[PDB]
Amino acid sequence: KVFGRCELAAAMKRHGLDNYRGYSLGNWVCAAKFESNFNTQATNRNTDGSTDYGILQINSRWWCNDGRTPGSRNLCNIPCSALLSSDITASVNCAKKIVSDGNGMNAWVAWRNRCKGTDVQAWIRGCRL
Ligand SMILES: [Cl-]
Ligand SMILES: [Cl-]
Ligand SMILES: [Cl-]
Ligand SMILES: [Cl-]
Ligand SMILES: [Cl-]
Ligand SMILES: [Cl-]
Ligand SMILES: [Cl-]
Ligand SMILES: [Cl-]
Ligand code: NA
Repeated sequence: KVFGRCELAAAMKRHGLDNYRGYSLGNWVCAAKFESNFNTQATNRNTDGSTDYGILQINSRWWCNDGRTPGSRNLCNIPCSALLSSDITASVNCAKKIVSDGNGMNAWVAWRNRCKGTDVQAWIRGCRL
């Protein structure tokens, strides 16, 4: 599923992500934009052999099981395939664990490089929320 910008903002809000760990909704929408272009089915292999999954490109090295990332963990206790669903519940619940891990949203390198410090409210501007 390819979400619309305001559609995803509303789904993220419904699943409790707005201001989660102090990160406003626009931060989450901005991160999803540059991780996946709002496509729940996005996958991207990493040089280390892990794979990133879903709207927030959650990595198999630590967070989900895909059966092919040697020495990895599954700290969200989910198959990585669950992160590709049209229903964003699994991605949101796992992102809550990731953003609580110590470095906030810097865990998402693209958030640090393309969202951090910018006018992230632009990503929810005009949306009925
Ligand atoms: Cl957009
Ligand atoms: Cl917010
Ligand atoms: Cl915002
Ligand atoms: Cl594995
Ligand atoms: Cl584990
Ligand atoms: Cl599994
Ligand atoms: Cl959803
Ligand atoms: Cl923080
Ligand atoms: Na894993």
